[PDB]
Amino acid sequence: AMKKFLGAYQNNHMHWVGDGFPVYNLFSYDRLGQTLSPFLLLDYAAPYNFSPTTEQQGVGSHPHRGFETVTIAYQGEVTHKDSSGGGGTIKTGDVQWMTAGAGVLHEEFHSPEFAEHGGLFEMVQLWVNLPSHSKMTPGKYQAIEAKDIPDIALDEHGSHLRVIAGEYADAKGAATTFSPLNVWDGKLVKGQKHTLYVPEGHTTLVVVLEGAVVVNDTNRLEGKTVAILSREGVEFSLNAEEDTKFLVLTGQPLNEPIEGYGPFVMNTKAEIMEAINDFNRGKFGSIM
Ligand SMILES: [Mg+2]
Ligand SMILES: [Mg+2]
Ligand SMILES: [Mn+2]
Repeated sequence: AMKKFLGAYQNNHMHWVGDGFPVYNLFSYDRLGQTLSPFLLLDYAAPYNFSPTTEQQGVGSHPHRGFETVTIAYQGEVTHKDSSGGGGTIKTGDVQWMTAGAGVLHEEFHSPEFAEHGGLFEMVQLWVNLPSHSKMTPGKYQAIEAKDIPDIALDEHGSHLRVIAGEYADAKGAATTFSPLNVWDGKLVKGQKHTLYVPEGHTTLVVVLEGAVVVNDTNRLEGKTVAILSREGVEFSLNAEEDTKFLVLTGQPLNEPIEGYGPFVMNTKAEIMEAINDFNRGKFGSIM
């Protein structure tokens, strides 16, 4: 059966994460909760011009525990570094699927190369929740280069879909996951229609970053919008009215409690108290 369109949320109000990430929060667990499971947050840095600088623009040392952060670079580049010495550089087209797990302390900022040359910066940061049993696993990185992400042509006019996680058209996602979920991104060219198939019972979010696309022939979505489709059903259609940059996020709902506070997302208030205590007492370390 067809998934039904339930509603949509458009945000045109930008806020700054540090001095390097001018983002539009498209969804948060704090407002929609379990409806988004397993997804927790989506921040979109729409194209923003940064002139050349000697400074490090971005966000300084901060902690995470209990979930994963996925950084997708569209224009410009992001360098990240943790206290454990690790980190790396996310170039245009690359993805970092970082599992914070038991904990990480890191900084995220424009790469030195991007800082030196300047230009438009565009990225998405998506937070993905972990099942309770997986939340305290050791933190780890998945640095995925643009050339390793399967890219599926949806038509003969330039529409495409990248399988960042999950599976589409027998193509396997580049990032491994702790629960069944899909993260697909791409571009739908004006005047082309596409039917997508999603697993029955999965949360299904259609994120329109830029452009205009009609869902199931009757609901038009503009840029900076997230649409929520019904969990019941396996298919929906997208028909572009303009060249559209999109994400499709689906996943098996975790059906576990969500207790969040700042950059910590756990299952209970007691676990949040432990995270606060661990961080405030300096147990996450420091970045030199
Ligand atoms: Mg096709
Ligand atoms: Mg430094
Ligand atoms: Mn972070």
